[PDB]
Order: sequence, then C-alpha cells, then structure tokens
Amino acid sequence: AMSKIEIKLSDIPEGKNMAFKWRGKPLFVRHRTKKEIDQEAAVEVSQLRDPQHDLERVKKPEWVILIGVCTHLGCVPIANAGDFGGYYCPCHGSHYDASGRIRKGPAPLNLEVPSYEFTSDDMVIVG
Ligand code: FES
Repeated sequence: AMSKIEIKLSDIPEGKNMAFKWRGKPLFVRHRTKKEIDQEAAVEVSQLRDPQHDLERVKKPEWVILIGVCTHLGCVPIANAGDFGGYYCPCHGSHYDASGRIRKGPAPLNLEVPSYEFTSDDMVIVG
C-alpha cells in the first residue's frame, strides 16, 4: 500500500510541520495553533493571486495538509520561513502562508491540497 498513506496525528505536536514521502514527493502534515488558524481566517481573500478561504483548504482547522512542491518550478517549500509564518521556497523566493496560499514571489498557485479524510481523532488517511 503506497497509493494511500495513513498518518498518526498525536505524533505531530502543535506548531510542528511533519514531512512524509507520498507518491514520490514530500507530503506535509502540520498541526496549527489557534493563533495560526485565526490569522489565516483574517486574510482578505480578494487580494489573493489564487483566492480561497482557509476553511475550503482544510477539513479540521488545527490541521493543514499539503503537497510539499512549489507551484512555481517544483522546489520544496521550507516550513516556518518567509514573511507569513507559512513556508518559503528558496529557489525563486515564493512566500506561502500557514494555509499554503501563495502570498509573495513568482509562484502562480496555492500549494496543492490532496484528497484526505480523518478516520478517527488520531488518524488521517491521504490519497
Ligand atoms: S520553484 Fe519555488 S519559487 Fe521557484
């Protein structure tokens, strides 16, 4: 079983972005704090290059799950870097927020949100 990955949530503490390998690429499972959740909720969406509310990019507010591949040219976004406390792609300087939305730099789109579901309070199944 490699098409779907099952991740134990209790292993990822608040504030941590945990990376896994899925379908040959990085997969990020990040436990967000109340502060991060509220900050993403405060974003004025009409000004975004790729407009989406934070709540249509996550199922549970305290968890953001993203494909760790920069939408510009494919490099790997670095967690807790950049001007928006989200991610930073060093290849050409794209800055993403904690929702994975593109906020500064050349990338054209928000980081991809894969298909996933929570099977219980402790597990999330991606794919
Ligand atoms: S590949 Fe990420 S900014 Fe260019």
